[PDB]
Amino acid sequence: CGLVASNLNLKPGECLRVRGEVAPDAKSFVLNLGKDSNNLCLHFNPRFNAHGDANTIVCNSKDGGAWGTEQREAVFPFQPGSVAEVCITFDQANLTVKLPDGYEFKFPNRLNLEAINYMAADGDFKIKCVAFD
Amino acid sequence: CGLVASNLNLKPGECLRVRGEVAPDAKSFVLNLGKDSNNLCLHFNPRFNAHGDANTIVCNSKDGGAWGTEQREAVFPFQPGSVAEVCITFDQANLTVKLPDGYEFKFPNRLNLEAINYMAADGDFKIKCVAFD
Ligand SMILES: CCCO[C@@H]1O[C@H](CO)[C@@H](O[C@@H]2O[C@H](CO)[C@H](O)[C@H](OCc3cn(Cc4cccc(C#CCN)c4)nn3)[C@H]2O)[C@H](O)[C@H]1NC(C)=O
Ligand SMILES: CCCO[C@@H]1O[C@H](CO)[C@@H](O[C@@H]2O[C@H](CO)[C@H](O)[C@H](OCc3cn(Cc4cccc(C#CCN)c4)nn3)[C@H]2O)[C@H](O)[C@H]1NC(C)=O
Repeated sequence: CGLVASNLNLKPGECLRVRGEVAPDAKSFVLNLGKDSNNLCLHFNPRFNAHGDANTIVCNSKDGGAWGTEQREAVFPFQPGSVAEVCITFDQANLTVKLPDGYEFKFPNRLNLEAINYMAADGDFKIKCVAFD
Repeated sequence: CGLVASNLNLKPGECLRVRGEVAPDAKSFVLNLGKDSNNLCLHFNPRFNAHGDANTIVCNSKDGGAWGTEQREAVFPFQPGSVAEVCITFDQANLTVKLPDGYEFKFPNRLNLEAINYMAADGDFKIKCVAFD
């Protein structure tokens, strides 16, 4: 299990940046953002080869323990064995996820959080740097 | 109150780099490192004006909830209302803390930790970036 951070106090409009190494044999990794492990405004899960999925980003929310409706993106700007940076902001409507290779997408903000206080990383991504603008 | 991180998986010789903002009205800040919140190999407490100390770094350990004996350092390269970087590494014998302006000091590794998994900030220092070398 990877880096867990709490008390982040990330306010709307502020940018969370995470840079890490994707393993040469990576199958998937996860970056969870929210209030705590049961309350995630973003579960961000690039799947290189996991759960039957190939090169697909899976996103979801979790509210009071309950997973929301999953959504898949259609661009996969990650490569095993390379460094990748992810930048996330939010407002009350949406989280904006900025990825490598110019790609950006929005994910609806389905929870009611004043700030993002919790990050957790897991899977085949070694975190090298985290910046809170 | 400040950032709390766990599962850092810092190993001997690896560098933990923490950059942050020293508050304009700064009186004291803390970085705690260790196994968990009850087992600290380093409580790093620059005191601008706090607990009877002026411009003094106080260091301590905490072992199973019990504070150790404080050590007072000889240098103070911090200023209120500035950005500062601290770099920490450790080995079997000591932690090495590198400070602004080319200062450094050693603090004994009293707990004989082989890994640092926990970091917490408090006080008048706002963490802006954390990096792992
Ligand atoms: C048409 C029916 C199909 O329905 C399927 O139903 C599954 C749930 O039963 C979904 O799967 C869940 O989907 C959820 C979001 O919605 C979540 O991703 C969740 O995982 C949580 C989780 C697990 N982990 C641990 C971890 C993770 C990755 C690496 C490692 C490692 C390693 C070595 N270093 C460890 N962290 N978070 C996942 O299991 C499938 O998507 C879904 N497929 C679809 C809908 O087409
Ligand atoms: C004078 C005679 C008596 O002797 C004093 O006795 C005190 C208590 O035992 C020692 O002080 C304790 O020293 C310990 C290390 O040994 C620890 O630093 C501990 O603080 C734990 C702590 C508290 N926080 C929270 C936090 C952090 C920074 C900012 C704020 C704020 C604010 C807005 N008001 C809050 N994080 N860690 C400290 O209280 C003094 O050194 C000592 N002085 C001496 C012996 O000469």
